[PDB]
Amino acid sequence: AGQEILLVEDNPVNQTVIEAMLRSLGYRVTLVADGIQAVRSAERQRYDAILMDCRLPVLDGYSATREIRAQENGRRVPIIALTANALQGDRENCLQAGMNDYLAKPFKRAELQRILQRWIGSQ
Ligand SMILES: [Ca+2]
Repeated sequence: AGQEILLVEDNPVNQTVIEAMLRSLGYRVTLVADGIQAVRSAERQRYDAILMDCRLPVLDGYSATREIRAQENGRRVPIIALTANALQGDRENCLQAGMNDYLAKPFKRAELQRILQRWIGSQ
């Protein structure tokens, strides 16, 4: 049970931690580890929200997000960027792709809770 979150995160410990935080807030989680599978996973299912890590192994968050936004169900799904480098490049790249919001790493469980409730708490 719970709204379905697509988590796009390549680092193993962040996968562990963020998937656990999401499940601790009642969410279902689908984990992908790069931009390309994020694009596929978003075109094959309607998520309630997508958490897009900015820096990924092969296809980064900017390009992945532009691809999802060009899908007819992807035009409108909330996409929240995860950034460790807002002022070291991500505001000049990832964050311009058509995000609803962003979360700065390292982030608290409460901060994750508050950004998701903002975007999908009313629906
Ligand atoms: Ca990363």
